[PDB]
Amino acid sequence: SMSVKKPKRDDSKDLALCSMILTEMETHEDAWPFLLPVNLKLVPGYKKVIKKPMDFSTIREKLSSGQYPNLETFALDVRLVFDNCETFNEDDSDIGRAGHNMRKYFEKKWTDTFK
Repeated sequence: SMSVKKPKRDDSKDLALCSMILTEMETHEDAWPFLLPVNLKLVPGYKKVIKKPMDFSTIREKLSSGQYPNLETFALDVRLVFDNCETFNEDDSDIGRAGHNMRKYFEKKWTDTFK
C-alpha cells in the first residue's frame, strides 16, 4: 500500500531474456504456422472468428519497440498465439499438433527462466 512495498524483484534483464525465449520459439521446427500473421484475405473464417490475431513476427516487433510494459504482457501474447491455434485447428492436424508442441516448449522455457 502507500509507502509499504514488497522487496524489488530485479526486472532489468527481462527484455533480453524474453528476446532469447522468442528466438528459440522462432527457430523451432514446428514454428512455421506461427511465424507470420494469418492472411485474413486468404483464410476463410479467420477474421470473424479470431478476435485478436497474434503471431511471432508481431510479438517480435512489439518487443523491439517497447510495447510490452512487463514480462506478463509478453507471456499473454505468446499464449494468445496458441489459444488462437486451438480455436481454429483440430488437435489431430499438423497445425493443431504444432500448437500443442510449441505451447509446451514455451511454458518450460518460461518456468526455467523466471520461476
